[PDB]
Amino acid sequence: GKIGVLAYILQREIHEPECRHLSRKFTEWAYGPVHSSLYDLSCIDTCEKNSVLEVIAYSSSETPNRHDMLLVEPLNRLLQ
Amino acid sequence: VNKIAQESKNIWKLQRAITILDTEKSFLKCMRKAFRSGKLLQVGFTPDGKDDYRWCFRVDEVNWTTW
Amino acid sequence: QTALHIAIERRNMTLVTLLVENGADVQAAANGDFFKKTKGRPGFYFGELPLSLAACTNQLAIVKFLLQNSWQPADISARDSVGNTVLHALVEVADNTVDNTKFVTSMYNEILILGAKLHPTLKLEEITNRKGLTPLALAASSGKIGVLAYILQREIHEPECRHLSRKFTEWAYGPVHSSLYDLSCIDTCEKNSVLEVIAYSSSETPNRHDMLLVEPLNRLLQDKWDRFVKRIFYFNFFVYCLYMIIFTAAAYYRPVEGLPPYKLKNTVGDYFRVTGEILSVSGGVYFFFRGIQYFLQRRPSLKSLFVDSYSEILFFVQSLFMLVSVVLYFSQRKEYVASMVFSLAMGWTNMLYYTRGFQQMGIYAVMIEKMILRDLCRFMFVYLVFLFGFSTAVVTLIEDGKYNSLYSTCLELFKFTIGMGDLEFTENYDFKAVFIILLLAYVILTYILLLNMLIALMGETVNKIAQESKNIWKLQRAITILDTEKSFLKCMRKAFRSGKLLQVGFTPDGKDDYRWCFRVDEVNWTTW
Amino acid sequence: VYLVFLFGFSTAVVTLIEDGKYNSLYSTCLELFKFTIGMGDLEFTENYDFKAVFIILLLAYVILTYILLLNMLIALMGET
Amino acid sequence: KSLFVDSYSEILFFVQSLFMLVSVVLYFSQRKEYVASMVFSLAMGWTNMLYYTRGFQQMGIYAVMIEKMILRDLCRFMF
Ligand SMILES: C=C(C)[C@]12C[C@@H](C)[C@@]34O[C@](Cc5ccccc5)(O[C@@H]1[C@@H]3C=C(COC(=O)Cc1ccc(O)c(OC)c1)C[C@]1(O)C(=O)C(C)=C[C@@H]41)O2
Ligand SMILES: C=C(C)[C@]12C[C@@H](C)[C@@]34O[C@](Cc5ccccc5)(O[C@@H]1[C@@H]3C=C(COC(=O)Cc1ccc(O)c(OC)c1)C[C@]1(O)C(=O)C(C)=C[C@@H]41)O2
Repeated sequence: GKIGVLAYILQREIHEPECRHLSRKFTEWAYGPVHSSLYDLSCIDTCEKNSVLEVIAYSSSETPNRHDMLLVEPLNRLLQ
Repeated sequence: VNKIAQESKNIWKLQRAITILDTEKSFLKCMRKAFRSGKLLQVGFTPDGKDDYRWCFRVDEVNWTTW
Repeated sequence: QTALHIAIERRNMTLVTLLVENGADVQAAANGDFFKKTKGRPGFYFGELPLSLAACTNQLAIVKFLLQNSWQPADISARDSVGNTVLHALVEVADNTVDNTKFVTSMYNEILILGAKLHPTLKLEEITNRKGLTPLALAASSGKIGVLAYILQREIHEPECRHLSRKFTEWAYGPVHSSLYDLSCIDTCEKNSVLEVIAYSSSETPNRHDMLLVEPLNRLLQDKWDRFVKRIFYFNFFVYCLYMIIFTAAAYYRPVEGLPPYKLKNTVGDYFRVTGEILSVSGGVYFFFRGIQYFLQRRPSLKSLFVDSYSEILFFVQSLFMLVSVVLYFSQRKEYVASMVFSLAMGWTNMLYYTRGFQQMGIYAVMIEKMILRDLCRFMFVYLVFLFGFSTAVVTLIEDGKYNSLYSTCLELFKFTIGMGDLEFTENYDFKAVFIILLLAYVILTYILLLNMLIALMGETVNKIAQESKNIWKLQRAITILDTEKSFLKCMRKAFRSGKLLQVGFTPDGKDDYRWCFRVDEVNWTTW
Repeated sequence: VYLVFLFGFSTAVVTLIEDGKYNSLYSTCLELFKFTIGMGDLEFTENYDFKAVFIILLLAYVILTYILLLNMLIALMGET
Repeated sequence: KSLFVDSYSEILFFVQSLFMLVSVVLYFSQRKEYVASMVFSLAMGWTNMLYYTRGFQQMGIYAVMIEKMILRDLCRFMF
């Protein structure tokens, strides 16, 4: 339920040489207030065992931000 | 109810997510289309000379703040 | 999209200068789907033109350069694919926040000043888009309360731009001062008066409740009310009360012989009865055609039909029940009674329509409308699920009794809700323990849990909609005013108030401007 | 507001009733008022034709007054 | 402990099915008490319809409140 760390990781963008591959969010274009990103979605949608969606959905209900963690941009858009 | 209205507001989304995962796990038809977003080349330049395909998902967003 | 759009949106003054110098087209329209409203897809609408692009982005220097450069001046009056000019675009980009309103109104004013200085004969604010909306009408329809509030009381203190003002200060003592508001296209105009645009809003408009608090509109509506409309409204209410009394009396003394229509007897009471029936049917026809007129004029979209125009639906349905009753009456079917009573019931409850427009009692009817549409419907779905589930269980358990049917057992379980549940209404079963356990579970789940949950949820909704109802009062008063003025039944011109006064008499040219100003004295005890 | 609802539905019901014991504004108004105090009979007469109309009117009156209006009164009184 | 504060709807659907199967067993065991089981399943079968109201922003709140109230507040009040 570490919503802050999760929101950081899922939206991480690193603007420097030799570390762009570490990013998970990539900005293609941005005109006004509107901009189009690409999110990695490795281990969010599907993976071997612990997809993020599967981990959140099957949380034990003691997890603090289980309700709010799905508001993080890539997950909310992916689920919709 | 005055204290749990806020929680229920998002429990909506949570239950929708649970429904989605169960539907994808059952699926009853050997369907692969449930895996969305397409296999795109993101950078093409790892630390070595290989190119990376990472199944990226496009999200356009509009924010009227932080000008 | 062209290089000029990129330079402007990148905020590159130098590149914009170079591109204009090199023959860039300042009228090039970026008319891709990305640059349109297109609510189902991402995008950014800005009016499609470099000038509107600069204006919407709060780049005043580029606006001035594009308007008055040496190489290619921009057409201040040019219109995009929607017909929108720069000012329409500026109205579009507003979002009613403090800084957004600040810069948008500043840019709007600066564009008006520049338009006057470059084209004194040009009236930007009269230009309409493809929907027929001026920037004022667009701001009114879209609920941009900040822009509307700016425009309606705009006062410009400089030579050769006083004619652009809409508010003029005649004299000022201390906290008190007397102004004149322009009232062009507020009170009346060709199509889109501001009052008509606000009143007939689609109920998704954000500030439709609050926009009528803006000083000139609030004062104008109160003046219209007191001078003209209050008496007509009370007369209409009185006539409706008489109509419902006549309808009630005529229905109450209906004859009880079979097979209508009933032969008229040569006696006084029957002449009064048939007279009342004729008046009742007449009122039904009147409301039927009034409802059709409403629907044709407004054309609600089958979702606005109930969340708005609710009272018009109820009046129309009343008239439909009346007319169906008439048809059955002359078709020699007693079932006309079945129709008539429904109309009669509706006819009385529609009296609550007239309580809206009173700041204390109208809130009650507004709450009834909102509750019935949303919260009662959701509650009744859940309740009916419980009721039907347990009724089916109990009637399955009962074997060959008096009840032994979905109707009887559903009614008997419903009686628990109204505090009349028998709890031993039958013994025609085996397993008394099962029967009583089912009944106790149903009682606890509905009577104790669900009803108190309903009380709590209704408390929350009432706490949340009292604030909105406080202004919905004034909104309904405005709607009443506009309908009364449109009907008017007497060819009266006095409804057009405020008198034809001279503001300046000195436009950019030698003509004089009479603009139907409205005097408003205001008192402010703050900002000393 | 309550008396508007009560009178409207009382007039409807007494119009529907034909030549009964009740068949009068006073008796039917009193009988419908009994629903407010948790004593509504709900089958207080059969002297009509169209039982469906009668029961639909009574159920609509009950839902509008007993369930909606009284709880709305509770909410408004809480606010006051 | 998670069995009721979470997975509540799964418990209710499972209990419905248990009542159904007990009814079948009693039915073929030549006991009329199968009726006693069946009606409970029938009642549960209808109220479990509320499971499908969750996942709708407006309707689902009602069922969520029912779940939480039954588990906590109604139990304390009823004691
Ligand atoms: C949703 C609308 C179309 C509605 C129209 C009719 C059939 C109505 O049943 C309802 C359905 C209903 C029935 C029973 C309980 C709740 C809801 O509610 C209203 C509608 C419900 C009402 C509620 O009372 C009011 O709305 C009065 C009123 C309030 C605010 C207004 O602005 C207003 O303007 C006309 C009228 C009373 C009835 O019209 C009535 O008297 C009878 C016989 C049935 C009621 O349908
Ligand atoms: C605690 C659980 C295991 C529970 C299971 C059964 C026995 C139940 O009795 C209860 C005990 C009870 C009985 C009577 C009043 C309150 C509580 O409540 C629920 C449970 C209580 C319910 C309440 O209705 C609901 O929970 C519907 C529902 C709401 C939210 C959901 O996510 C849901 O998913 C299935 C279902 C209805 C019954 O299942 C029902 O229809 C009968 C015959 C008894 C009710 O036990």
